[PDB]
Amino acid sequence: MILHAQAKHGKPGLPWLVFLHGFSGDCHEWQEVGEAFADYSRLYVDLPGHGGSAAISVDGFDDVTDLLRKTLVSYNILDFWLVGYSLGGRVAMMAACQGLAGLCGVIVEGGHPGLQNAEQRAERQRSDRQWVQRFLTEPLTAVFADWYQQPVFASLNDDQRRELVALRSNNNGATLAAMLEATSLAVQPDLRANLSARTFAFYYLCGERDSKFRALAAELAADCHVIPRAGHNAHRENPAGVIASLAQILRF
Ligand SMILES: O=C(O)CCC(=O)C1=CC=C[C@@H](O)[C@@H]1C(=O)O
Repeated sequence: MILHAQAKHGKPGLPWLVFLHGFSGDCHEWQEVGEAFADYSRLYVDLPGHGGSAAISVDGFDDVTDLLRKTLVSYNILDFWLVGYSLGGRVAMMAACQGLAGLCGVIVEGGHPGLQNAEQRAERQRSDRQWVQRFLTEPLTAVFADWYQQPVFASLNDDQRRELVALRSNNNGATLAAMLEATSLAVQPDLRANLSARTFAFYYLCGERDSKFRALAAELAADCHVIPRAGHNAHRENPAGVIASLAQILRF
């Protein structure tokens, strides 16, 4: 079993850019940005429970990393960057720290490096449990209308929220629920120490208006690129700014 993905081949010999979307996203998430790097090869991955990988279930990050590994081998990818947004950024950090052969760098946009005590983990476990029940029982247009009013999305305007609700409502609530639980921040290790001691290059992207993750990026031992006039999903809101930041990272 491998993950569903869309591959675009660039110049032979150049690295792959392997893109990981966030929760409720799919492999289209990073394509507006990624296709600007037409010289590189691009792999747009559907995470378990998402897109064409809906039917792939996982118990946790170990399974996701294994599936990522197998997917890379299947596409003959030997030299690559992992680029992840939000949940995809957490998947990228977990996989990179567990070890992925051929990984040369990780770029994370708004990915949480991990909670730091039991009370925080309990709060997140309980809140994700509540979201799981909603994804199993409610119209997705209703669930996503609330999803995009969470604090991390406070910066959005109502036109942006309406568009996102319509987009994310194309999803399987049951398989989203399963993945939400399986890779919940509540079960993720605190990766700060591991990230500090990294073999691989590590870069962080954060929207200017994303107060929570601007603070977190500062805690990390990483070059952080703040994307102007953008919230948490900075590549969606300011794709040209993110393309510029990626170009600075990759080509130097
Ligand atoms: O863009 C989105 O709707 C969701 C982004 C995303 O992956 C996350 C948003 C907020 C909490 C988590 O579930 C998750 C994350 O782990 O970053």
